Amino acid sequence: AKYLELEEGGVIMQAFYWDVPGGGIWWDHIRSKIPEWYEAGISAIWLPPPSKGMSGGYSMGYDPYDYFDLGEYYQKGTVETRFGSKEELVRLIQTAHAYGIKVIADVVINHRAGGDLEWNPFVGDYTWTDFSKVASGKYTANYLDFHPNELHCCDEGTFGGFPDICHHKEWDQYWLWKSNESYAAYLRSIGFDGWRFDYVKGYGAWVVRDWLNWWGGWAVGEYWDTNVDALLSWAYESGAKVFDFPLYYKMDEAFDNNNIPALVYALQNGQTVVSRDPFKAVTFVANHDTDIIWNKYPAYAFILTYEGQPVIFYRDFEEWLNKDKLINLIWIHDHLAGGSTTIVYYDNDELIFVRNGDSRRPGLITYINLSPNWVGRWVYVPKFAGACIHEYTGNLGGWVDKRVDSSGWVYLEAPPHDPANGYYGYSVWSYCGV
Ligand SMILES: [Ca+2]
Ligand SMILES: [Zn+2]
Ligand SMILES: [Zn+2]
Ligand SMILES: [Zn+2]
Ligand SMILES: [Zn+2]
Ligand SMILES: [Zn+2]
Ligand SMILES: [Zn+2]
Repeated sequence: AKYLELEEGGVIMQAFYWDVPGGGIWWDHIRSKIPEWYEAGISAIWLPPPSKGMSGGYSMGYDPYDYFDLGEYYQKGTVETRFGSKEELVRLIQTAHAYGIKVIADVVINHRAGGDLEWNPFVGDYTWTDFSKVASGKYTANYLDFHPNELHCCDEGTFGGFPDICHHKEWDQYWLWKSNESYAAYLRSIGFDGWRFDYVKGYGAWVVRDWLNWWGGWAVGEYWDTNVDALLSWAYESGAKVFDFPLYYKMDEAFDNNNIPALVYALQNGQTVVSRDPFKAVTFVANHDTDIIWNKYPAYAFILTYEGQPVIFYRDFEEWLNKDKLINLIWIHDHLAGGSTTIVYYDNDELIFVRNGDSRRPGLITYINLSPNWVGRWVYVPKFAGACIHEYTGNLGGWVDKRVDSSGWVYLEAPPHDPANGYYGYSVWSYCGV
């Protein structure tokens, strides 16, 4: 990482989206992007499930068939996965590490797919639970490894009618994380540093907790719910972070409907993970499963200058949004956005807050404007009294410096929110000369 490292709360890039171009070109494509992302300040990349899926060439990895086939055996109609070959993935990992960029594996262990029809004694009918033909010959399995079985019928949850893995069985524990021949062992052996656990509401937190006890590494769980209490409960029990879906929805409530107050209220009344425990919050503006925020500039300006650990969605960075503004925000996040937060001003369409700084980052002032006009405000920010502050985004159309005299008062300006015309709706300030 050029600036902050992953464990230091550096910015993360979700290096994919739903239905990325197939043909096994993804691993090499992302690898060609490491140099640029390195210079941009990306500290880690989150890659899609790497194992051969039931849908083979069309698989996004969430319907894993042969865990130990990272695109190396002809199976399910293809040698490479939709993303590429095992060597291409390994090479991608190595290139990332050459630049100090960490790699996060998307771990899909709630369900499995592509098994052969097999008569099931616990259901009284045929189920696709026969995984004895796995080309890798590793972690084979049958109905006993899925619900229902002689242990219990069900667990926390299921998904898309796919065989639901029973992590309580020793065979399954051994093959997934409890041994040096385990899936976790394999992923690590090729260089994966951290983990992103898929659909964790489908099984117990004890699974992630033990996985982590064995391998460690940065970890986040996809616990999709709006109840902060449930998310933090799982976070603490598993030992991992959680995606801040609560913040996600509140940002949409605010930024997409001129309702900044809804976000302020949420942040103040612990209605988001980040406002409760910032060390457990992995923030985002969009992911491959959901993308409801249309006013993404104020959104990115917020997760990249506010507390928490931000994730940049590939499609926003490499397709839909102005890359330079995001790169600029990444720089601001790693150099200025530190410390506690103080809300300075807010109304229906404006939000101004101060980051008081930490030992590495001086702090800053974020001014988000959702209105269609240029705005200005006299704000009291004693944190910057006696200093020269500079607007770091360039969103004001030019180089703007201002003196915050001893008084602590300063007139701050923000551009209109009209991204369709190049006005992004936000300005970020901090001491001049950083
Ligand atoms: Ca389950
Ligand atoms: Zn290839
Ligand atoms: Zn079970
Ligand atoms: Zn999910
Ligand atoms: Zn929206
Ligand atoms: Zn790029
Ligand atoms: Zn206003």
